[PDB]
Amino acid sequence: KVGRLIYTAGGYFRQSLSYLEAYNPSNGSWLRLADLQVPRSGLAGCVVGGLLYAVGGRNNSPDGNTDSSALDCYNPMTNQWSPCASMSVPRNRIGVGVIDGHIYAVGGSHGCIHHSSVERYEPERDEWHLVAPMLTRRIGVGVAVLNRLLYAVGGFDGTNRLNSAECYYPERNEWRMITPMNTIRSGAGVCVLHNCIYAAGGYDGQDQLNSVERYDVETETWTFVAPMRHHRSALGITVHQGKIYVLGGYDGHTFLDSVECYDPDSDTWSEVTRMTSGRSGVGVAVTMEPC
Ligand SMILES: O=C(O)CNC(=O)c1cccc2c1-c1ccccc1C2=O
Repeated sequence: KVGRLIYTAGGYFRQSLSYLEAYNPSNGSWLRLADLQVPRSGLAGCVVGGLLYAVGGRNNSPDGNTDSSALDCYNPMTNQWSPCASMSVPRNRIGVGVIDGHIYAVGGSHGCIHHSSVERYEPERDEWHLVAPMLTRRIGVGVAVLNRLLYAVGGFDGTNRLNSAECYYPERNEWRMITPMNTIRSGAGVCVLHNCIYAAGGYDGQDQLNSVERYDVETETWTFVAPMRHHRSALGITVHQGKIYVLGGYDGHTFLDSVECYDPDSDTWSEVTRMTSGRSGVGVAVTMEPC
């Protein structure tokens, strides 16, 4: 369990960013690691087999906006990125979850197209294949996995921001709606902790949110927990050692550098560190420290 860092890849501040930086909760330090090959915001991160994957996003630059179909892999042992097979379609504002060593890429946008499509990557074969699409088109969708079921939460369908959510049952290759959230949220941070799917922050169509709610997969209810100190949309999120970490985002005024940590035992958030610069739209995951 020792030696794991919170990695943050990419993001947005004025333009899309190539940064890869890693935070060590055990000593408060940050390390700057190898830049992404292509800057990207609105991507997702995940880890399989100790390797960090950066999935989708968009490169916003002075010279254009390019939605990404890319999958790239970072090996902490070498501090190098390597390209993997690309997805079937570009997916900005994507959601990603891992089931049994396979990466699921969910939703996202390609220009004015809002995807319902979903595809699954097999690292051993370096191949993607499409699976059943969601029941709803969703960009800015939060995704998490609990008990080998994949959840897609909230987002924006091209016309409305969503409080709806749905679950994918892999053995049936089928999606079903679950109870909707109490709050409409696009660009929330979605993760799993214990028996619940958390949705933190986001944008409800009027304001960036500090509220946080959790879906108990047994009781099928959404319950609010303590709110974050800061309102934030387009935040990064992960779980490490039984606590939720939220990173950056936009509060309606500033691109935040603050990282807050949720302790479920006390139902409290605390500010634990700051990123080296404020940014939104990062991908985040946890794996072993580099070199
Ligand atoms: O739709 C979503 O999911 C979240 N949107 C927002 O919260 C949002 C709303 C109005 C203006 C802006 C943003 C925003 C979010 C992230 C980076 C920059 C901006 C930005 O200028």
